[PDB]
Amino acid sequence: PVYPCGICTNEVNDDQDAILCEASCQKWFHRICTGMTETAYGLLTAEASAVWGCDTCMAD
Amino acid sequence: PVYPCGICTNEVNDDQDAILCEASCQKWFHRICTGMTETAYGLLTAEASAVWGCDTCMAD
Ligand SMILES: [Zn+2]
Ligand SMILES: [Zn+2]
Ligand SMILES: [Zn+2]
Ligand SMILES: [Zn+2]
Repeated sequence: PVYPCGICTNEVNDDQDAILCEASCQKWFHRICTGMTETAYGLLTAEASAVWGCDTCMAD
Repeated sequence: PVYPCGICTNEVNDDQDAILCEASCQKWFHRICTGMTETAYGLLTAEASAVWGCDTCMAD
């Protein structure tokens, strides 16, 4: 079970909407599990100079 | 008290779209100077999970 999603623990494939948490942990998340819209997601992933952090890393 | 835009050296004021580099240095940049679009700008300021880094910090 290779890149486990941080929220749901199931594997993240390339043909799923996935984001890396560059804020710290370096875990991937299914976009769906994080609750983030396709509209936020596609834009984040189109701006290279933008980077994201998960709910847990932004909490500390 | 002056905030020079890390690209153009001119002050960043309140009536101007601006963005802080939290990857690293922590200078303010006018949105216009970065060549960042308004939609990316709205996402980045809206979403607290999304942080921005300038070309110099992202570069190295
Ligand atoms: Zn998931
Ligand atoms: Zn994280
Ligand atoms: Zn400027
Ligand atoms: Zn910077």
